[PDB]
Amino acid sequence: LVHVASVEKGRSYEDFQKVYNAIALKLREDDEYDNYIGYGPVLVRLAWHTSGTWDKHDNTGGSYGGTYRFKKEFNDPSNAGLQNGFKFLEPIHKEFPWISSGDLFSLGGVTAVQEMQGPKIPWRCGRVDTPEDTTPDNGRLPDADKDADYVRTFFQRLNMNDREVVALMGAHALGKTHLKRSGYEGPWGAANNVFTNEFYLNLLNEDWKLEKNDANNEQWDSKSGYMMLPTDYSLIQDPKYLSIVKEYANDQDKFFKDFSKAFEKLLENGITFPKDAPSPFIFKTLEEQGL
Ligand code: HEM
Repeated sequence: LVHVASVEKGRSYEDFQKVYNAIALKLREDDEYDNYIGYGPVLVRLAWHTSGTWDKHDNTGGSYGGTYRFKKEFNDPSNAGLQNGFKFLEPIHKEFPWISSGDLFSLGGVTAVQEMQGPKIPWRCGRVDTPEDTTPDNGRLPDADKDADYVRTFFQRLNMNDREVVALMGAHALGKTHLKRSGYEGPWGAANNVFTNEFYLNLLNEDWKLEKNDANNEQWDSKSGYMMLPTDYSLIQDPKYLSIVKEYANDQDKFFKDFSKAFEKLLENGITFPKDAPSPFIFKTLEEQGL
């Protein structure tokens, strides 16, 4: 199936900047969530999980149809906790009922990254809601207890190469693992609602110990109180991933640029943009607008 981007009728960059801004203002306001981490990280994860169901082989799943709104997908065990991001976005969608669900979930992620001081992420509109029976089955999102070979093979289905995978994984600077959610517990670093390359620095520089958490799963823990999942740690066990980790640990701008590309790509897999579609939008942050 071909999913052609269809611009919400009559809308242009200013309409979407207003949605951006409403997301960004609520991110600022609703600051208590998750022990004052705020909603930035879970909105980034929502954007990723709503996009990451894509299968390049048959164009099932992906961000286009906004299918997270249907119970099979919102109740995917892999999506445990993302209901908080959805509930955050609900008043946004009520204010701007014209935006499609896929456009709102993906824009939430863009807005979160940028408001967290991350790179600009160009963003295109035009996702169109598709019906309940187009919701992908559970099981397309990745397991965390696996090795580098798993990670590499997993991400081939999303058409991501080694650099794209290592760049995307840098989003694990953000937020934390929650035991009751994923069976893993702890943050990956200190700056977990500011977008930086800390994930790579911590991978290389902390003294990691392989421990079992209280759900009886193994994770890597440091004396600083940080953790890494087995799939995170695989990025320094595999020598190809390791080289790239070192690159991003040593060049924040390169990480920003490569993350931006990979994240836009993730959010756009599966979508065909007509030749005469609008160019991608680059939204101004609240700070840049003086708001
Ligand atoms: C091999 C791939 C990946 C695996 C196995 C994985 C696994 C996990 C797990 C287990 C959690 C913790 C969930 C919880 O307990 O709340 C998590 C959190 C998170 N992941 Fe991933 N992840 C992967 C890739 C990504 C990518 C590609 C992104 C986005 C670019 C991403 C963004 C996030 C964010 C932002 C959080 C924190 C959520 C929060 O604080 O609520 N992850 N991930």
